[PDB]
Amino acid sequence: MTQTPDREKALELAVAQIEKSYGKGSVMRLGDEARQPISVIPTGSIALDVALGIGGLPRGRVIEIYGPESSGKTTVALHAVANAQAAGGVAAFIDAEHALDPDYAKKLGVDTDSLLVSQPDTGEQALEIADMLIRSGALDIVVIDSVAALVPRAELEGEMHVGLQARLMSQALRKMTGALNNSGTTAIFINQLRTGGKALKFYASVRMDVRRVETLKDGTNAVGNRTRVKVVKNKCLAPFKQAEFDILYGKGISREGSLIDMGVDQGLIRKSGAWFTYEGEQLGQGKENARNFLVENADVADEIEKKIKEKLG
Ligand SMILES: Nc1ncnc2c1ncn2[C@@H]1O[C@H](COP(=O)(O)OP(=O)(O)O)[C@@H](O)[C@H]1O
Repeated sequence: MTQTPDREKALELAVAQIEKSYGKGSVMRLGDEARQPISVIPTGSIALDVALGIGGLPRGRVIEIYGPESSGKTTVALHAVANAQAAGGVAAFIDAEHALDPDYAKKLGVDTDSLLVSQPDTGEQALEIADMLIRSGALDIVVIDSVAALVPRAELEGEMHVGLQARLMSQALRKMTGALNNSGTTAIFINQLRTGGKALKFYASVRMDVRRVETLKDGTNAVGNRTRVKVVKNKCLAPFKQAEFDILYGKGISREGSLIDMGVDQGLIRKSGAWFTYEGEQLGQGKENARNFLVENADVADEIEKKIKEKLG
């Protein structure tokens, strides 16, 4: 039947009720841009920050970073940690893999000395400790390394059953979800591929798919490798956005390198072939020089960063 005006009316009302009883973010249009809160934890790559839509990681909720080994999950999470602290925030790290390397964490900008770390005996304990730290309203971010490592007690006592982690995670997340929103702490769950992921998948508000694309070099061996993140689930902004960035060996995420890609992909930075220029002056010849350039001249590096945030949000 013929209709159009009164139609978009009924739809506008529909969406309203939806969000009125299931939360603002229940339904969305990939095209929308709406929402932009006060607090956000920058990830260390503006490319990933815009892919998130709100300029960083959500607050007061659960986030899931999954992907194979050596993809970039830990790096990305450690940067989120460094930032949280730099804004006068306190971070906790529930380790069940015993793989954390403080030196690297330091080169990323993590205040290790202040870093609350814990290594529980069982899965319950981990989550139980995590919940407790959260309810203190003192934690800003708490990152749990490996969902696949949180083995339940029973299995660890030889008194082994079916899907104990599943039941384990589910009960946990039920309680942790609320306690997080009431506090404002964002919890990061690292998930190594190849678990009790079933629940995490639904409880999570943001889900990032992290994979390594190609191990970049510079005519030399290899200063790192290019990483791609896909936000497969984002209850705070239109989903299915992706982002790529370089992670240098022993260095972490290259902010500058990201400022240059977003730099061209937005007009602010020009490329007269091999040559990267900005507002009349030349940054360098070849991305690596431009990178080395921006890392030296902090001043200009921040000028370019601002112009993108104002250009988008
Ligand atoms: N101690 C370290 N020294 C140097 N590079 C590291 C170190 N830890 C991590 N990395 C870098 O991070 C990449 C991915 O590993 P990591 O950050 O631990 O994430 P994940 O293993 O969860 O994908 C590595 O290939 C490497 O480039």
